[PDB]
Amino acid sequence: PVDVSVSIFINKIYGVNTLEQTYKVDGYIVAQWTGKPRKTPGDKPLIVENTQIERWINNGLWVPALEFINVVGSPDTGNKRLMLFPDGRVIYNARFLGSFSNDMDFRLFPFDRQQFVLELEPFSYNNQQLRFSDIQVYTENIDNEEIDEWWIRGKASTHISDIRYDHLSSVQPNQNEFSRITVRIDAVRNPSYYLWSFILPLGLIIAASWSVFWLESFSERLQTSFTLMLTVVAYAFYTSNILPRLPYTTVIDQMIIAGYGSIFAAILLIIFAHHRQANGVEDDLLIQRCRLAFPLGFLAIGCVLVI
Amino acid sequence: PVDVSVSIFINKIYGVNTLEQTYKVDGYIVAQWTGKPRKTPGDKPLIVENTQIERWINNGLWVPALEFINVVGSPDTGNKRLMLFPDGRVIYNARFLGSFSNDMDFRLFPFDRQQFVLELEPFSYNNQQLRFSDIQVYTENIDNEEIDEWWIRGKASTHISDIRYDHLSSVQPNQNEFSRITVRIDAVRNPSYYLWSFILPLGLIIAASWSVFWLESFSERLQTSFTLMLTVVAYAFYTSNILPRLPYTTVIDQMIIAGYGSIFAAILLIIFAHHRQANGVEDDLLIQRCRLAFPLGFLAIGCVLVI
Amino acid sequence: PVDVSVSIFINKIYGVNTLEQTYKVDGYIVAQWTGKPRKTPGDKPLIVENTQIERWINNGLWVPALEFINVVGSPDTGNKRLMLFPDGRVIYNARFLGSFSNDMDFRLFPFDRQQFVLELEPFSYNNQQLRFSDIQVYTENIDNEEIDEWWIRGKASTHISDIRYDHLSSVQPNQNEFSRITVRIDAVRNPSYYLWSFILPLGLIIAASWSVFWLESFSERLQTSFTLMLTVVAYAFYTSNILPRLPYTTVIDQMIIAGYGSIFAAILLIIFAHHRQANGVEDDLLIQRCRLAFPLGFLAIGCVLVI
Amino acid sequence: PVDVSVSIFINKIYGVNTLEQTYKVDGYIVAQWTGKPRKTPGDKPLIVENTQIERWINNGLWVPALEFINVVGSPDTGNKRLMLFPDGRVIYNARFLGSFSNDMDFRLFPFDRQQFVLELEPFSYNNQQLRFSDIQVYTENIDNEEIDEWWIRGKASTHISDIRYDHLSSVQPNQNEFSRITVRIDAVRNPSYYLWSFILPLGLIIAASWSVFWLESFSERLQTSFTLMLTVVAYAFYTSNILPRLPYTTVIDQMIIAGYGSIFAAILLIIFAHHRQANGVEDDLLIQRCRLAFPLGFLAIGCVLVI
Amino acid sequence: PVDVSVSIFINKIYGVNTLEQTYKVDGYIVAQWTGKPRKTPGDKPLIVENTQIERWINNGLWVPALEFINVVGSPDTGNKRLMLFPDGRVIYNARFLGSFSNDMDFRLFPFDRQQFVLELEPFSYNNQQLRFSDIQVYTENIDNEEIDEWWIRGKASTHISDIRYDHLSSVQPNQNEFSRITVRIDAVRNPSYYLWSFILPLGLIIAASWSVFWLESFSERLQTSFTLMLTVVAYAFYTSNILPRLPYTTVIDQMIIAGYGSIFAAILLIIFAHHRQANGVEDDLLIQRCRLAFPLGFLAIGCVLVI
Ligand SMILES: CCN(CC)CCN1C(=O)CN=C(c2ccccc2F)c2cc(Br)ccc21
Ligand SMILES: CCN(CC)CCN1C(=O)CN=C(c2ccccc2F)c2cc(Br)ccc21
Ligand SMILES: CCN(CC)CCN1C(=O)CN=C(c2ccccc2F)c2cc(Br)ccc21
Ligand SMILES: CCN(CC)CCN1C(=O)CN=C(c2ccccc2F)c2cc(Br)ccc21
Ligand SMILES: CCN(CC)CCN1C(=O)CN=C(c2ccccc2F)c2cc(Br)ccc21
Repeated sequence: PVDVSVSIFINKIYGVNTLEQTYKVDGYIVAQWTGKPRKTPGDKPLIVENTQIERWINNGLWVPALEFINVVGSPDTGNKRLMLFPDGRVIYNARFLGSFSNDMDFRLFPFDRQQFVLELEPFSYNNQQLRFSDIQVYTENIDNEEIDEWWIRGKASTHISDIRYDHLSSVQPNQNEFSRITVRIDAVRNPSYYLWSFILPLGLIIAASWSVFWLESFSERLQTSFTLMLTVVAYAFYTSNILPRLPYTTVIDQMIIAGYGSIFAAILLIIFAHHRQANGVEDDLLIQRCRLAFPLGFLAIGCVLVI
Repeated sequence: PVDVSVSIFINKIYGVNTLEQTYKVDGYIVAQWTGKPRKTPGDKPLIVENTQIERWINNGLWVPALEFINVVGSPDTGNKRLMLFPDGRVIYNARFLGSFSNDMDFRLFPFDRQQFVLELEPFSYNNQQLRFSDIQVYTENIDNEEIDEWWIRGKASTHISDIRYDHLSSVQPNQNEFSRITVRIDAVRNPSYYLWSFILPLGLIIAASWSVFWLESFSERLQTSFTLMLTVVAYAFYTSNILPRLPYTTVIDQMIIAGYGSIFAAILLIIFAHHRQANGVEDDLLIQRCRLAFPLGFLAIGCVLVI
Repeated sequence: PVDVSVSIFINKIYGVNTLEQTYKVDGYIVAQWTGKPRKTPGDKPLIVENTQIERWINNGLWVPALEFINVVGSPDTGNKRLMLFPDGRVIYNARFLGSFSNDMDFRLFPFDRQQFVLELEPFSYNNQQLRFSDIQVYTENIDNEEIDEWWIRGKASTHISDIRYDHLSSVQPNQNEFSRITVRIDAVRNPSYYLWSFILPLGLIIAASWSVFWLESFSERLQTSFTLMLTVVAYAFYTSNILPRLPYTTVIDQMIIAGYGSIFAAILLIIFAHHRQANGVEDDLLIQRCRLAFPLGFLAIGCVLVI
Repeated sequence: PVDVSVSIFINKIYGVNTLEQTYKVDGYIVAQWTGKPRKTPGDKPLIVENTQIERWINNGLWVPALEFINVVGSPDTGNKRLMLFPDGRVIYNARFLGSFSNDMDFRLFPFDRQQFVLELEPFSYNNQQLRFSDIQVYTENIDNEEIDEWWIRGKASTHISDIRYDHLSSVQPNQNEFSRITVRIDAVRNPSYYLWSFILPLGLIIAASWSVFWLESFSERLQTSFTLMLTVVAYAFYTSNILPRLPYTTVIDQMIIAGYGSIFAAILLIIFAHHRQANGVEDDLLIQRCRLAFPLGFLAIGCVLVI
Repeated sequence: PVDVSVSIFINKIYGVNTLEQTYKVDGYIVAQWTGKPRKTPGDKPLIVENTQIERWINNGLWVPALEFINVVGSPDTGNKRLMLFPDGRVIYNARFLGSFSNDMDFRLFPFDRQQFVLELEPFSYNNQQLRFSDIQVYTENIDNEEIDEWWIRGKASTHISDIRYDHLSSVQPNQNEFSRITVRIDAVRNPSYYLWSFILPLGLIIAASWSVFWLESFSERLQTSFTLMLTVVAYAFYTSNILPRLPYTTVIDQMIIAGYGSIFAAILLIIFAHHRQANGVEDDLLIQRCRLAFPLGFLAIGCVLVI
């Protein structure tokens, strides 16, 4: 079993695709394994760059193909390097950029708790042929959190484990176990933009929506709630066009539904106040003065949604 | 006839293009055929990776080109592997990512019933030269349905059949039959977002649209229906900008037309009530109180749309 | 002159770019020419796939480069195949995906009549060196027209002609004629979405725009036309955002201009009714009742759009 | 000094990127230079296509790399051709598609005057090594101007000049001059869409904005100007979403600012008319009837904007 | 230690991605190092272009891989050139286009201060193997500042430094230092578009928002502020759709929040004026005439935001 020491150097985690549950990762892979001793020019370790690496493999150099399990398609591999030592150790260094996938929950947006995962595994050689000895990640990202979209919390979580495939029958009997490196980087979304530019103005719309009961005439009370309805429609459109596309409702999306409900409940109460009478224009002095009845009731219903 | 055993491993089905009727599929193809016995180093099966596969074909290795019939262009092929056994059998393993096409009906959106199809067929060799012995699909997708956009129902449906091409005249007479693998994965769309953020608020708009008949003055009844008209225009824009682009009307699209119709029917009645008179301001004592006449009449028209 | 028999197999015509006048075509090219007799293994025709085709050309195989005249850049060529026969005939089969250009008129949108053209011509060899013997197209597209964006009407139109280039002076004197295959597939756009979701609601906006004259007060008649103006602005935005981008006005675009004109003509007449008086509040009992004068005048302008 | 005769064949100029100041050009490059006499099969000129061109260079064929100075990145090169003559002359023919850059002014949009420039220069060989003998452009574009976005005015402007680089010190002393071909194609933008769908309706908005003074009550005069303000906001959004993104204001953008100003000037005058009094509601007869004072005054300010 | 002289020629800095903190840079890299003296044909320096460069490396030419540290993925390399001199010196010239990353603060938008950075470093050879002797940048960009999106201040700031990597343990002990070239081009954003098309009209919206107190009736004062609220919602949407996407609020974004606050403060004051009474309709003659109280108070709060 060939012992391979891996080292991942994370440079940038960007471009989060909410619908595809994808994120772009730029970095470097450093794989090291000790092979048969070589006769390098002089005695110092020989360096093999990009094109020449392929030429050495053709001659007989064993360079194992290590695949990213969670990568979407094939990653953009930059500069390649092979450092061949006279004692036998071979070091493979290459820059990479790939789109990685992971199960991502954006239900409690914009207060997300997401972890960026990286999964490495040899494509052809099993645990008895190729084994991952040790792995260390270097996230050289520090300071200027208020400028970046995401706030990296942990240093990096690593786990080397043997993955067993079910496959059913096939040609390989017992040899069905592969060593896999799992890298996890926990992060929290910056809600400073969404709180001030989306939560705060929406809150004022719903608050001003309750000020419709302070009107004197029934015609005034009803016609204003139609403008109020149009304001939430105009805001729902403003939200959905800028906010990320998702197959489920978020906290901001739920606030919009609560806004529509608040206006529709007001529409029903304004009609009920004027028509549930004993003469014709007998507006219930208590139900017309619900200026404090459901506005605090909205806070009660709003806190039920949190539970 | 060379018997080839195929095995498809589905990893992710994402990125549904509604207009192009396309979907992205990430997975692995495993093709196995038994050839002439080889002399592998030692006696254990020899592994050939990526670049070296092309070198072996140049020497004389028969690797048949198996084409994806329903793929859009050329797929992104990842790591390639050739496992050559001393007994003869050859196993080809390669990761793939391609955009696949299939006839997709999105008429009853967001309650769609779609099946993701995969079609494999040899590009050059016919059924008498190359035959597909057996095929098995492994959809290792389970749990977290409420997070994913689509809900995979069935395990995977397979069908190996001989496809005969019409062509007319040409050079090949009887040899015009090819073995084809057809993989079908049935799925249902998650309507939780579209029901709460699009169906539910739209329903409230139409419900509040009928509350225009609770107004006393004709001037009030007419001017409010113009604001109501503008609300549906603002909503129709909010819908079409977020909803997928299609060459036919959906359930949500039909609801919008019903909204325009309900306001236009009101506009005609509000004019008729005030102008069809015996004195001048004689608003037909019963037609003006149609606060329950067409709102349930809309539901009756809404039940006719079920047919 | 080498006689080459071509056969095009159309799979999918999609992705129409209105501004660039481009459309994506997926299919197969089958070129056949009779050469010098060969000694194939055994006696059965030899099959050469992808990578190996390039190896045969290096040895001395003549494979002519046939260029798509109307293609935008270079097309995505899939699997390649060379079928070499012992009698001499050579068959080249390859899957292709390319963006093709043609003069496209979208003036009478959404009732467009467009033809998808394909132009094939040898890149280096003239009509005296390479001649196209015959060409046949196979459009294996049938049923489910209501699901597809475009409705293919004609089966396929083909034309082999000799194209003469002007060039002026140069090195080649008489040899300036090349054989060209021109494939034409006529299609009609599906107007079901645009008629119900764009033509029908817009018609109701203009129809409800003429209901402004049924108002009693001049203040009511003027203030409502400002809301009417805002409704067309909101609709013009809804139209232009979803509708394809073009450097000329369509039928739907012309309808929007007619809407703006109808409201502006109303604004002028409402002012003219109130102020062309003999006291101050002398509103013309016939011009204020133009409730039928210009609404049918709009229909007369609509009939002028036909001429 | 090698004399090279170049011939550019323009097929299509499309996809103008206003922010990047880029445009896509599809065509053919024909370069001719006389070399040492060759022994071609028979005596007729030998044709070398695509892959085989690289093989001939490896043997010792001198094919100079001619770079497009104003191209953005690397262009999409189609079919390549080398016509080797027994007398010595070598003709290089290749199809190209590239994104070209040029200093573009879109200040007086949609009535822009833009010229599409193409710059060719040898990448390695200077004017003493490689000289451009002559250049001729063939713009085979004619008729259907009303369908195309841009209207080509001139045939083609060509200029061969020696460009001297400053560089400072370096290794090359006197040898710092390179021959450069500059191709210029002048074109005027089709304003038919922008005049009818953007200039004309905007003009009606500002014209109807002045009709706010024809209202009787001060409350009516003020509340209507708020709807007028909202109409320009809705139009400014409709304009900016469809119109190209630029780092400077256009004629249409300036018209929008003039619209905001006209409404804000009206707001100030309506307040001043009512509050600058001697009793309370002493609305200045002349200042309230400014229905003709600033509407023509706007035309006077509008004429200053042109001159 | 090999002394390498580098020269960067900047052609265009465009396409600033605010969310990814990326910018596209087009230019040329000129690397020079003195090797072992060669024997070139004749005596003049030998030129090696594109494909042939790879052929020379295979034979034994040492061409070091110089990587762009801050580049996003792999850059689009154009034409490549190797000028081999008989005295020994080797000059590598190649055109490049890459997306470069740098820490970018867009908090005080549109009055941003940014610097475009370029970082070069050898991928395999350390400071003891490869050393950067000198670096000079040529920004041939001058005049037409009012047309370009950015105004460049300096010529080009350069800094050659030895970067030491932490790595921890590994195989390399002392040899962990690499020479790095840092290029900085300081720039200031052109705010002429954003000041006239976004700051100026928004200022008029807030200024006209304070004109709601000039209304006589309480019903008029309240209903108009709802239209005012809808105007800011329509403007907030117009702003966010055109303005760049960022994870933090800008000066323009803060102005929008101030607009919502000004209307909400007015809503509370209009309700307080009418309901805080001694009879019923006792509107406080001073608090209703706050037509000058908070409008200048808004300017005071506005001046605090600047500090
Ligand atoms: C020769 C026996 N073979 C079973 C077909 C070994 C296990 N195997 C494969 O050969 C095909 N490739 C893989 C495989 C190997 C590495 C990474 C991803 C894979 F799908 C595989 C996958 C699963 Br799930 C189950 C078995 C499996
Ligand atoms: C020599 C075998 N040949 C008869 C001439 C098979 C028929 N054929 C082609 O040769 C071109 N290529 C194909 C073809 C073959 C395999 C896969 C996809 C193809 F388009 C083809 C397509 C159709 Br539809 C009808 C016939 C057909
Ligand atoms: C050697 C003859 N040559 C003189 C330079 C003229 C033929 N020619 C070309 O060699 C470049 N390619 C083409 C050409 C060849 C095949 C298909 C399309 C083309 F534009 C061409 C086009 C025109 Br228009 C005029 C000349 C012409
Ligand atoms: C060969 C000697 N050399 C000086 C080291 C010539 C000058 N030169 C270059 O070598 C790099 N390439 C080029 C050069 C040549 C052709 C096309 C584009 C280029 F940047 C160049 C550009 C400028 Br500005 C100034 C000098 C210059
Ligand atoms: C054998 C010593 N080893 C240290 C782990 C080599 C140095 N190295 C790499 O091989 C991986 N690539 C790099 C590296 C090399 C060139 C440019 C950027 C890099 F991250 C690197 C980065 C850091 Br931080 C630390 C070590 C380091």
